[PDB]
Amino acid sequence: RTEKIYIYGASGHGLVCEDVAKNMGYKECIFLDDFKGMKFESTLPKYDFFIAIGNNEIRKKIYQKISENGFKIVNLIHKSALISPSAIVEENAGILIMPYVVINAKAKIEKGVILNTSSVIEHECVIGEFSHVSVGAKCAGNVKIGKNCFLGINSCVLPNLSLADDSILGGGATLVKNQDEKGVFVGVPAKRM
Amino acid sequence: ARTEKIYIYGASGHGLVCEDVAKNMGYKECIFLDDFKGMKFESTLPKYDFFIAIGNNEIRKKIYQKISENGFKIVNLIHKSALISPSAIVEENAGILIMPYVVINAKAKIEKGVILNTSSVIEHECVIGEFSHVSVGAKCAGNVKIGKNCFLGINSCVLPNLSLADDSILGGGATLVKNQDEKGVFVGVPAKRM
Amino acid sequence: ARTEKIYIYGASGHGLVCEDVAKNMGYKECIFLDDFKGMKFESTLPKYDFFIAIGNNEIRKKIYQKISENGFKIVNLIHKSALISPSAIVEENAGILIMPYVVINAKAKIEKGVILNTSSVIEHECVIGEFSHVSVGAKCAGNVKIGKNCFLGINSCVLPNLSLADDSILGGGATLVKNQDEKGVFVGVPAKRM
Ligand SMILES: CC(=O)SCCNC(=O)CCNC(=O)[C@@H](O)C(C)(C)COP(=O)(O)OP(=O)(O)OC[C@@H]1O[C@@H](n2cnc3c(N)ncnc32)[C@H](O)[C@@H]1OP(=O)(O)O
Ligand SMILES: CC(=O)SCCNC(=O)CCNC(=O)[C@@H](O)C(C)(C)COP(=O)(O)OP(=O)(O)OC[C@@H]1O[C@@H](n2cnc3c(N)ncnc32)[C@H](O)[C@@H]1OP(=O)(O)O
Ligand SMILES: CC(=O)SCCNC(=O)CCNC(=O)[C@H](O)C(C)(C)COP(=O)(O)OP(=O)(O)OC[C@H]1O[C@@H](n2cnc3c(N)ncnc32)[C@H](O)[C@@H]1OP(=O)(O)O
Repeated sequence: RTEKIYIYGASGHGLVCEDVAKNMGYKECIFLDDFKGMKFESTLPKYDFFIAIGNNEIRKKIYQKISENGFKIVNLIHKSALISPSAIVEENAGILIMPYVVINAKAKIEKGVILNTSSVIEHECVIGEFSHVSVGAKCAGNVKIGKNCFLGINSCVLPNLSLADDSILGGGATLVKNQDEKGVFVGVPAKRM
Repeated sequence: ARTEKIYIYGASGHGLVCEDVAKNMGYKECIFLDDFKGMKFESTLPKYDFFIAIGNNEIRKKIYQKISENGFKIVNLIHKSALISPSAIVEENAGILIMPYVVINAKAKIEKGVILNTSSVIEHECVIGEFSHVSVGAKCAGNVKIGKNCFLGINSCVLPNLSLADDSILGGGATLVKNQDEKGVFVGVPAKRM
Repeated sequence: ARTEKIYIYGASGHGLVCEDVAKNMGYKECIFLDDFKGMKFESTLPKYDFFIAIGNNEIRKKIYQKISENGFKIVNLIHKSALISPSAIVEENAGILIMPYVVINAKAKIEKGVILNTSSVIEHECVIGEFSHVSVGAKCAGNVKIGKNCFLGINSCVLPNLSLADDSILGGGATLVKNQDEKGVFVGVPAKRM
């Protein structure tokens, strides 16, 4: 790791990422935000980089842009996250792992994923690239979450289920059936909106 | 700074868990006070640190007031496993309970007399109003405003940018998806006025 | 005479997570057993500690009985990050699984063969009946009595002072708000008999 880190995103999401970065031992966070702070330039000095954008589509776009412009996009992983030695977390892939997250045996976390505070990824899950597993959201064993999915605060998915790319599981929702097409699912049990 | 002994007002279940937190913090001895079930509070007691171990928000506030008005220091009991952002604000010596594995993120503010129960989460920029109770596993998303004397039940949650009126109850397992500026009892997914 | 090896009965996903707990506790070698050629339980297996990593409550109980009756020790696998009150009672050498970041508060009792899965919470004074399974993130409020062989689904919860009949299922995401002394399957917020 370098001593400094760029945090793209001047917002509460950025601040939380900065806290994780400090936890990992980064000495200084340099914020950039083209809307809300200091504008990025492709001629900035090369330090470790992180994309603290909550929106999955925007995060992917900026990830591609920054990754093209030469920067290494590290993972920010809080020291209190518990990760099985047999779990797979893509290295240097802009993944955020917040405090008290647990990732169990043989689960796979793809690039650009957010695992937010106290979320749980059970054994043998696959969490697709640029997905956001929100605060307290829990995936049971063998759950496959598609690319760019959003699992809302305190939501959950029962074992052996799949959620299609680009889907939203609402805050508090309990998914009890496979979903092979994109949707927005809310309620206990979760149903299409 | 902390005294060797602490008086815990509340000889109950809530009292037992507070005692565990106090021991976690390093207190050597906990002395229970309870006006109905054991040793009585008296204004003449030595000035040891105090805590109000009463779950009921209204009663906790009444007792907090009585104790503080008698010149006793009501400390915070904060489990060592709680993770608190350096930019979060937790009111000092304000009878706040922070249970194990609680997380409080950047710029969140926790006011006097609040309970943050086991494994609750207070996300960035929240304000948790005085004498509120955020129950076990209850989670507030970013920029949530919880009113004074509110009660968020077990495993409940509030979506981002929302406000809950003073003196409201969010039921166990409830998911608040809309602002509520009129107090009430809200239950279900999504949370509806009862 | 160093204790290094453990048999884990159940070569499944549940087996893998049990192995990670055992290795967290400092076991060096995990020997999986299951009903497949070359790895079956046998009466004359060399004696090492056992654990039964079977999620199904009824089968777990049956295998527990068999291994126990062969004079073997069925240990508890308890992750070091679990927080257990000094006044809580967890039955010793009783095949109990306690996963990462579980909290068990003052005076709660955990009976033999129980599973407390990742990030579950057992509040003060609960009684969790033998061979019950409290799933990932499921939370029992204070003084809750869970019957034998119960299953509390992912992110379910039970409100304070409630009792759940032996052999019941609380569905994933369900919030139990009333006593159930007749067994059944209870789903939704609030939980209703299926
Ligand atoms: C910082 C972190 O990472 S943690 C928190 C992160 N964020 C979240 O969890 C937010 C997740 N988003 C949501 O839950 C949802 O509001 C969404 C995406 C399901 C729906 O969004 P929108 O379509 O904008 O819904 P909107 O607020 O306009 O409400 C339409 C409604 O559907 C209902 N509804 C909205 N969200 C939910 C929900 N989570 N559960 C149940 N019902 C819901 C509303 O009650 C309203 O119903 P009505 O027609 O009776 O008025
Ligand atoms: C130690 C800790 O911090 S963790 C645990 C802390 N404590 C809690 O979480 C308890 C929170 N309390 C509750 O959720 C609720 O029972 C309250 C406050 C919303 C309502 O309490 P009461 O008014 O006494 O409700 P009561 O039990 O009489 O039930 C009336 C009911 O509304 C329903 N109901 C009660 N609570 C809920 C709930 N949380 N969600 C959905 N429905 C509910 C009941 O099923 C019954 O409906 P019915 O008319 O169909 O029979
Ligand atoms: C590793 C861990 O320990 S974490 C994961 C642990 N495992 C779990 O949490 C699984 C818990 N199991 C469940 O919740 C269940 O689905 C049960 C036991 C409630 C029901 O199981 P089944 O009877 O097989 O339900 P099935 O999937 O056939 O669905 C029957 C229906 O009830 C509904 N349903 C199923 N589960 C639930 C639930 N948890 N909440 C609300 N409704 C539900 C379905 O939507 C369907 O309704 P429909 O008639 O409109 O189609």
